[PDB]
Amino acid sequence: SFVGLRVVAKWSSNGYFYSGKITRDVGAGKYKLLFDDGYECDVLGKDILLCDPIPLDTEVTALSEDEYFSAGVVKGHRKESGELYYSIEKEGQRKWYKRMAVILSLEQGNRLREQYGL
Repeated sequence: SFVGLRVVAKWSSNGYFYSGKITRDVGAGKYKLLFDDGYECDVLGKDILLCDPIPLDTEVTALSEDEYFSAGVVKGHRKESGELYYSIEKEGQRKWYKRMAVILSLEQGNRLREQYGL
């Protein structure tokens, strides 16, 4: 799990897992991360899901204005000019979300913890 890798990690006790990038190995099982929204801090490795992008059938939380909890299943990955978009399916229908808009609730994150642990 070295430097430069895209990851999804939670930086607050009981916070969601957000899209970020491993910025440096701080040692002691901690890495400094630079989240897509600009925020940066050290995060315990055990709270870092090492996957880019989130796997095809993962259940995730897709953000949209005034929408903080709507879940959906990743059904596609599309790369439009250097940017990753997720095709999220919810209730038989799909919508596009920018990588930064897909998040993982604590429960959703755990389902991936085993495989992409670190």
